[PDB]
Amino acid sequence: KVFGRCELAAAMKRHGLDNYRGYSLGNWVCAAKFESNFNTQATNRNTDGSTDYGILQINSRWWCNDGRTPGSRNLCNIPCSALLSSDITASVNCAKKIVSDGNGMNAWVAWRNRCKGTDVQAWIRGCRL
Ligand SMILES: CC(=O)N[C@@H]1[C@@H](O)[C@H](O)[C@@H](CO)O[C@@H]1O
Ligand SMILES: [Cl-]
Ligand SMILES: [Cl-]
Ligand SMILES: [Cl-]
Ligand SMILES: [Cl-]
Ligand SMILES: [Cl-]
Ligand code: NA
Repeated sequence: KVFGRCELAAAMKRHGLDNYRGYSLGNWVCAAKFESNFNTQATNRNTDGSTDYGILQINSRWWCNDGRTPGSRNLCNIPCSALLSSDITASVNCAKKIVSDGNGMNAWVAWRNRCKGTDVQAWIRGCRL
């Protein structure tokens, strides 16, 4: 599923991301826009053989099991396929564990390089929330 901006903001808010560990909703929407272009079906293979899955491009090296990342962890205790659902619950519940891990949203390279220190509120401007 390809989310609209305001549609994803409302879904993230419903699932408890707005100000989760101090990160305003705009941060999460901005991160999804630059990680996946709001596409729940987004996959990208890393140089190390790990793969990033879903709207927040969560990595099989640490967070989910795809059966093809030797020596990796499954810290969210989910198959990576669950992160590709039209329903964002699995991606949101895993995002909560990641952002609590000590490095906050710096775990999302696109957030660090394209969202961090920007006017992230623009991503939820005009939305019914
Ligand atoms: C929290 C999370 O899994 N972030 C991943 C990161 O590990 C990976 O390196 C990158 C791919 O380049 O996409 C995402 O930002
Ligand atoms: Cl947009
Ligand atoms: Cl915001
Ligand atoms: Cl594996
Ligand atoms: Cl949803
Ligand atoms: Cl933080
Ligand atoms: Na894994």
